[PDB]
Amino acid sequence: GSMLKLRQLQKKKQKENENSSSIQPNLSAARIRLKRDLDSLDLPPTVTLNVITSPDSADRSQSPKLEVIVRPDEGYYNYGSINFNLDFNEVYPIEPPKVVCLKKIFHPNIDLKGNVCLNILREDWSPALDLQSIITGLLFLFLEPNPNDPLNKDAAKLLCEGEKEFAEAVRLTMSGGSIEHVKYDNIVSP
Repeated sequence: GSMLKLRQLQKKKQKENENSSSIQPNLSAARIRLKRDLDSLDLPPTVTLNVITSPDSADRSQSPKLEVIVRPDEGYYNYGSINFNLDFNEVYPIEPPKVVCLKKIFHPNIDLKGNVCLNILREDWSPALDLQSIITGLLFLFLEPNPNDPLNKDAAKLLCEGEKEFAEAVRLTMSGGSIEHVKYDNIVSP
């Protein structure tokens, strides 16, 4: 670094503290942009969203966090409920939120750790994309699963092995059943 940058950072922190003590603190660029994305949402009935931690806080340390619940009404995963946490850092929209799947599910593009392989989250991310895009992308994973980004090799294999086969494996796992020796969550309630 440089002594100047040092001094500049320290003045900035001072300003940040001042701002957090005002009534009605100014929100960071990242939080203002997330509010705008949230205010502009146009969700289909198959997707519901819960604000867990709001971009409305002035608390730098409390990252905004959303829960997104996908309940497809068609396709292999019809009527299953798959929820995701979306965690935003102060660098949105330059970086997209971190997305974590909160259920063990049998899907080629999601691993057992909750990692989700969705192109717009990395190689195809642009700051001109928005929360609506991410959410639509998560939905589309269940409407058109792709065996070509195989985080879960068993699911990727079965999808290639035909539709009746994959359909029944998905129905079993969504009801809490096991494939090979891994147990999946029951996500079919109601």
